[PDB]
Amino acid sequence: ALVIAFIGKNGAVMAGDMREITFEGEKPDREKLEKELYSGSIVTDEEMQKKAEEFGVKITVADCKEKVSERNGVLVGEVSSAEGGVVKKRRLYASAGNFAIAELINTEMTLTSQGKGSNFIAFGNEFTKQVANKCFKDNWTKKSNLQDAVKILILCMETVARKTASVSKQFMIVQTASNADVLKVVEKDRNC
Amino acid sequence: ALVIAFIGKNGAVMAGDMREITFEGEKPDREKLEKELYSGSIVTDEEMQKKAEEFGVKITVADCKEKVSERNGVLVGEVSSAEGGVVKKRRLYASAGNFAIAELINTEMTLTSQGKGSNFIAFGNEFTKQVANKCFKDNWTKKSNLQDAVKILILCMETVARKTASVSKQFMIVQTASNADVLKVVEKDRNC
Repeated sequence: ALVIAFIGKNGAVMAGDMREITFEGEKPDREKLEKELYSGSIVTDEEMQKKAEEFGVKITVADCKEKVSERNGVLVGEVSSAEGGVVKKRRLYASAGNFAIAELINTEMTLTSQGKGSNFIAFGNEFTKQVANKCFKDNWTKKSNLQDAVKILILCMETVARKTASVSKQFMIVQTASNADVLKVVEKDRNC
Repeated sequence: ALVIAFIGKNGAVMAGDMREITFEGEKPDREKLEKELYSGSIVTDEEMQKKAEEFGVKITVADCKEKVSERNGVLVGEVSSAEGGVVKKRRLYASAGNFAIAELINTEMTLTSQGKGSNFIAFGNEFTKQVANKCFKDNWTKKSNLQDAVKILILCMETVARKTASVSKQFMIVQTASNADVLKVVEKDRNC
């Protein structure tokens, strides 16, 4: 689906949809259907289920996976793009000026990026990630601090609330005052 | 593994170990090994791994699954006794005087018990559940309110901290003042 964060001197903003989707049926079919939703081709949920009995899939939903959490002045988000055997997670930590992104298999944690400074990020299905990328330039100028960007995230969250079905229509957003050096959280998660 | 709660007029106490265990290898073997740990036959973790290369299993661990949580004056605990395809959860809600236990498959939530009044409960592997049952009578008299029982849980938590390896040596305990009518939490989880 999608979740997004922004990092700067003032603060950090992380917004995430709460939708998780369960796929049951011919696994070759599942990757045949999965294509179409990821590619972004439908939005209405009635136009979602339509196709499903065309291909053979039963698809339980609940728009309340808590895709971001606020552990201690750092905001954590995470996409469970599971696909089959077990677990395929993919998580971020952010604060004011500090930021990193990690890829999880099951228990195992693998990093992919870090550092300090200023950034805008998202994770998703290919399409959802693209639509956030549209909107962030849309409404973003360096002539903002946090405060505008916080609204930006909502429009973008609406924008793909609007134009898609892989993303829970309810969504949750959290903020930090703190330049917490997010680096530690990852080591604690690894000992865990 | 194990987690335990006590319910009375004053309050509720829920204590849970944080250990989750990952099983990799010949699935027929896994149920062959799983027997022995559940039955309770080992405690030291070096005497844990020993047997594993005897049978062919790689077993990643982390003693920090958050087996209980405090959502709003009600304490929730949950054993993920997964065994294979997907998810086999099993959860409780408790407060001061009110209590219920639900069985989860994946998304789906099934109840098994409810009501109001006074109780002592646990979930686990067969052995761990038994050892808590020992200890609760050990140190329990109706001539207690909460306050003793809160310590009881620790000894029992130590007692199977002690005498077993399926249970994380670190553990977490939470308490409520409130006779919150735990009933609505199950319905909220179902809409979710």
